[PDB]
Amino acid sequence: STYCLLSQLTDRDLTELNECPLDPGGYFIINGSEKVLIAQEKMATNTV
DNA sequence: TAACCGCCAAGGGGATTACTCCCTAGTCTCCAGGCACGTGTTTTTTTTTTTTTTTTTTTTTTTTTTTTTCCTTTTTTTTTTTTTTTT
Repeated sequence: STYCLLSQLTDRDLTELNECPLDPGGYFIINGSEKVLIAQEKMATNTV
């Protein structure tokens, strides 16, 4: 994301920190567990 | 302008007297509708059982198998020990 430490880093900088340059991210780390948030369908509010 | 009065003339019908007659007053005598008493059969009221729809409750949702993850309380009041200040 923008506010994380892996923001706009190069492949060499990600590799030196033992991170995958091909990793897209998109997940939280909660207690060492990778958690992903699923988008939920809902009705369109304020619609007749 | 004809009401009213005076004068005169004419006639029409209610009052009067008598005769008649006939319809009702009165009195028996028989009998029958008018009336006093009893009651009814429809009319209203009340129960009674059902009917019919609405509402609520309750129970249900194919089976078997294999991996992770999180949690398996928590704040809030009461108690009890400790520390500091004062005479």
